Amino acid sequence: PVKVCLIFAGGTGMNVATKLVDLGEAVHCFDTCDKNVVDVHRSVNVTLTKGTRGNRKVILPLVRPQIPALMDTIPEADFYIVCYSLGGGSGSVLGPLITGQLADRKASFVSFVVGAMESTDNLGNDIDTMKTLEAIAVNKHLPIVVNYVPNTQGRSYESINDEIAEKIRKVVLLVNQNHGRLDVHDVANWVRFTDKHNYLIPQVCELHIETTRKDAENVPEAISQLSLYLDPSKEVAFGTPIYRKVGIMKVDDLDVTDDQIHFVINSVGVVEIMKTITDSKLEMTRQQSKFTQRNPIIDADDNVDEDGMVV
Amino acid sequence: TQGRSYESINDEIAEKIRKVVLLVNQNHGRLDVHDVANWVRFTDKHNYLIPQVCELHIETTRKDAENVPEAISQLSLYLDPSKEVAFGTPIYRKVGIMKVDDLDVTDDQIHFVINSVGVVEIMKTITDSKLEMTRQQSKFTQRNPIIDADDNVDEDGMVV
Amino acid sequence: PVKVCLIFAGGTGMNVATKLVDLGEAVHCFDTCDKNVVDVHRSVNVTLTKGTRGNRKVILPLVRPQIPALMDTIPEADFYIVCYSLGGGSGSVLGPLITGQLADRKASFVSFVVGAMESTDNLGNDIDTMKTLEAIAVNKHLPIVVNYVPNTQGRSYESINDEIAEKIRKVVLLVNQNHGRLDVHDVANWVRFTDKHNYLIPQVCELHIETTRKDAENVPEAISQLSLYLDPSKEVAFGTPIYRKVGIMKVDDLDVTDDQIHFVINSVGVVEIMKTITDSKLEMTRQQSKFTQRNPIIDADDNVDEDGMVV
Ligand SMILES: Nc1nc2c(ncn2[C@@H]2O[C@H](COP(=O)(O)OP(=O)(O)O)[C@@H](O)[C@H]2O)c(=O)[nH]1
Ligand SMILES: Nc1nc2c(ncn2[C@@H]2O[C@H](COP(=O)(O)OP(=O)(O)O)[C@@H](O)[C@H]2O)c(=O)[nH]1
Ligand SMILES: [Mg+2]
Ligand SMILES: [Mg+2]
Repeated sequence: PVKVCLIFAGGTGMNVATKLVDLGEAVHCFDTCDKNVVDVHRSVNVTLTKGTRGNRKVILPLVRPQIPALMDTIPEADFYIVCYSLGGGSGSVLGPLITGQLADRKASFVSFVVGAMESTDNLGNDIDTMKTLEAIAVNKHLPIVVNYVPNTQGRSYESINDEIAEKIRKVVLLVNQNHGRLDVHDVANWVRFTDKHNYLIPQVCELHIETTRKDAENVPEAISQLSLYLDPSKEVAFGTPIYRKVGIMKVDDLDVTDDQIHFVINSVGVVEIMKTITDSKLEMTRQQSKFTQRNPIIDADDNVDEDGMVV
Repeated sequence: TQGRSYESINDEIAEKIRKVVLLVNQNHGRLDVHDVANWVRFTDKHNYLIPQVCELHIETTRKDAENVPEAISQLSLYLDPSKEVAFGTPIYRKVGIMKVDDLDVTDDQIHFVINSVGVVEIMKTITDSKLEMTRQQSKFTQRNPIIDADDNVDEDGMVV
Repeated sequence: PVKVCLIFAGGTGMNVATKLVDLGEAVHCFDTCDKNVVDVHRSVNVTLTKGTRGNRKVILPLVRPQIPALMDTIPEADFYIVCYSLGGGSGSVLGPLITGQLADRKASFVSFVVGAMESTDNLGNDIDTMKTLEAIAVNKHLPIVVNYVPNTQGRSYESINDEIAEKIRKVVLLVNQNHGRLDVHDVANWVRFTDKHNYLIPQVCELHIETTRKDAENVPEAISQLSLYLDPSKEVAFGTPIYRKVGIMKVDDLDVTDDQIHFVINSVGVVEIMKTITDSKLEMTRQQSKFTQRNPIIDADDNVDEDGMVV
């Protein structure tokens, strides 16, 4: 198995992938067409589904039978990262289907998902995709751990994509197997926390990636925590998580970007996130909903034929 | 404590202060200035103990005083010397006999018990309480800026 | 320093000032002409800018170099109150410039600002002036705390001005330094809350001035709270603000108008306010926008000369 396999789906996933092409063979991209394929993608894996050239209900029956074929192109790995938009038609279908397959592999993985906010279609898709991940968490009895990134009004997709790529790199660093005290089994039991803590409920959880003790301590109701420290003198057993582990980073590890990084999983935060999306959409729809069309310009007097022709 | 007036709390504190003023009024049988000093400065003679923040508990029954956990140093005042009972397990213990003509004598017995294995919880309650409150106020999410890179903003932030 | 200095700008500010002339020397008025100067103003300070006899972009370059001169006429004070319309050309420029200068003094102050609603010009100005205050909050790293008063349809400017003057008096009372338990430093740390709470973001905040516990508790996401009580038995530590202080008013204080007054600062309320203005203007513009001029009454046949003369 490789150390980590990175999986990207849909346009948003393709776009984020462009920022991670230096990871090469470890990167696997999937989409239903080539609208988002650019030259830099030659450096990574790209697979497009057949017969599929925004509506998830339409895309699902077309792509479902192809999933096994997609999975054969994804090597066995010690950890996976999955990335896509919750709000489109392709990423939000391919992403969760592949995620279900990773759960069947008994894999350790996290996802980076975008809350798209443009339209009621985006918002509806966001809701259905979050519900999808919840259903998968239940059906596979496994936490589905996601770093949720909302497209906040006024912020460029470029900016958001940059932030996501930088977080993905921290996870790639986390799982690089080069830290003192930190095992592949330690990582597995961090993210698959219900395996050994059977009294906990598998569900959609959030991943919070923080670079200070203060920010990490402020994650509410933390369930499972992993901390990396460059200066082992700064290690402090803070917070109240059920599961906690620490790794010591190496100063000659060129990928070490920060002095300490905390990866905190909780789940009592997704609620609000969803509420904000529902409330925001409601307000927007209310302004556009409150409509009142005018009366028909044609009366029962006009002679209209079967094609609606009035001659 | 939530819901209690500062007036009420202040009244309670003043009444406790008066009991300490009474304690140290130097008019009690058997009780020295040195006895008081060695009660509160207990590490002076008990060098194996650790100086740290300790709590003072001021109780008017044997039962309440006995319920102070891990008592370190204890001073008891009694008006009725027949009621003196050497209770508890403190490291240091002293008794004074109050005088019935002492007009400041408010209670029949008063126990001043010092311990330190109680401050912890107190702090925890404050940290936990604040955390919960902050969590409700923290979980915030501001909206996007109402100004875009399109607007011409000058050094004072003026948009004309 | 004086206890409080009151600053009024533009026509609306001048108009509100007329109701506060009893405060005399403490009142300082500024405008670009004398259209709003009346006899009662003799009782207060009035300064008119030079060479300036509705368009903020036009007024700004004229008045900017004069600000230092205006500031020299404003005494050092322990607290300031600033008042102007967001929707005109003069108040909405002088007001924020002076506000910026007060921030440079490291001053404690609040503003009373009017949301003007007559026209798309008013509404555009309202938006740009709110954005101005936000930019100032950021640039000076200080909350810019305003009591926002919209000119609601059908309500007289007289009525609105009366309400503003009565609120200003409550703030004058608040900062009169005659209350038990309440310091000048307490007031400063209430309104300049980011000074000691560095994890908070300086931005435009609203000031809510309420005379019941119930109304004050209903301010959403309260940040910083100051309560005055005449009956100290009624003091209740309600709400969830980050900062809270109480003062006890004196029954022989002739300025004591109410039994309890709560001054609550939040910021998750300005949004809606702005939305209402944008939505309202949009609807109005839509009705006036949907226009369709007629064809030119002149054809390429007419002999038109350089001055457009057809002889
Ligand atoms: N953060 C981010 N959001 C995007 C990007 N592209 C599109 N979006 C948002 O995500 C939604 C789904 O787009 P996309 O991922 O291309 O859809 P899909 O190809 O059907 O999976 C769009 O409607 C946008 O709101 C991107 O590059 N970054
Ligand atoms: N509440 C209130 N609003 C006013 C008053 N006078 C004008 N307005 C509104 O505020 C806008 C700006 O007027 P004004 O303050 O005189 O403009 P400025 O002198 O250029 O600052 C007007 O277009 C009106 O909509 C007033 O006395 N009270
Ligand atoms: Mg697409
Ligand atoms: Mg004017």
